[PDB]
Amino acid sequence: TQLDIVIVLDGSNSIYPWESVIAFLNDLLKRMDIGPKQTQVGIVQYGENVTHEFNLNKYSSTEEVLVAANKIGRQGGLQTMTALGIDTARKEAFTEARGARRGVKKVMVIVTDGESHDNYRLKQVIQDCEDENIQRFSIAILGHYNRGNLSTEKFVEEIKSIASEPTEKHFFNVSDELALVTIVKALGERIF
Repeated sequence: TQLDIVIVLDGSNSIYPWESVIAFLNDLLKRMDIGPKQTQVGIVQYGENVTHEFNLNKYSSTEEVLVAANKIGRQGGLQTMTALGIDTARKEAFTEARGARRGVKKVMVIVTDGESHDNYRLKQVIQDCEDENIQRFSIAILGHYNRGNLSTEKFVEEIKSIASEPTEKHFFNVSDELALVTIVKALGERIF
C-alpha cells in the first residue's frame, strides 16, 4: 500500500535503553513491505535541534532500510523540541526532494518520553499537519517519568493531542521502553 511514513524520534537523554527504541523501530519496520510502489520510510531524530537520519527515497528494500535504522545512535538532548521536530518533518522530510511521493498518504509516527520544551507552538504545528492531511500516530513512553515519581497527567494529554483523530486509535500510552516491542502489532496494522 503506497504510503509515505516519517518517524519523528525524540533523541533526548531520558529514553534510556536506547537499543530498546531501536528494537522497536526494527520490530515495526521488519513488518512493512517498503518500495517506491508501496510504503516508503524516513527517519528524523530531534532534541534541541533536528537531524535527518534518512530520507523517504533513500532506500528501496525493507531489509536495507532495516540495516540503516539499526545503526542510528542516540543524538542526545537536554531539551525536547517536539514542535520543532514535527514541523521540520512536515516541512522537510515530506518534500519531493526528500522522497515524498505525489499524492501518497503522508503518515507520521512520533515517539517521545517527555513534555516538549516547544510545548506552545504545538497547536499551530499540529493544525498545520492536519491541514496537509498527515495522519499522526503518537507513542508516549512514561518510563523516565514513572521512574522519577513524576505526574504524567499533562505529558499524556499533550502527546494524545498530537495524534490524528480518533485519539484512542493513534495514541499509544507505553509504560516503559521495554514495553515498546509489544505495541508493534497494533501500530503496524492501524497504519496500513
